[PDB]
Parts: sequence; C-alpha cells; structure tokens
Amino acid sequence: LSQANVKLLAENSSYLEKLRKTEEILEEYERRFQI
Amino acid sequence: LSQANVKLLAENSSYLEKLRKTEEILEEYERRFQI
Repeated sequence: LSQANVKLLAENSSYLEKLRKTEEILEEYERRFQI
Repeated sequence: LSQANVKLLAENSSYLEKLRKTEEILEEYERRFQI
C-alpha cells in the first residue's frame, strides 16, 4: 500500500513543510511587540 | 516500513514534537502583536 512508506516520507516532508512555515509565522509578533 | 521508517518515524515524532514546541511559544505569542 504505497501510501505507507511513500506517504510516510510524504508525511515527513509535510511535517517539515509545516515546520518551515510555522517558523516564518513566529518571526512577526516582533514588529509590534518591540514598539 | 522496517528501519527507514523507524528513522523517518523518529524524525516525524521529532518533527511533531518540534512542531508542537514551535507552536508553544506560537500559541503563547498570540497577543503580542495586538495591532
């Protein structure tokens, strides 16, 4: 059921994608927080 | 789905842990920006 090891790697990729996006989300706040 | 997975799963677990860590902070940031 290729959407097992392939989805696993795809999920691994997805998790990494989410981590990269979340890290960008965390950069702001600072623009108003540090005013 | 034997070893490679175990590593990807370890990475996924780690990514998932990182995702939540990334998120807390994130959900603890939410009303810093305000405006």
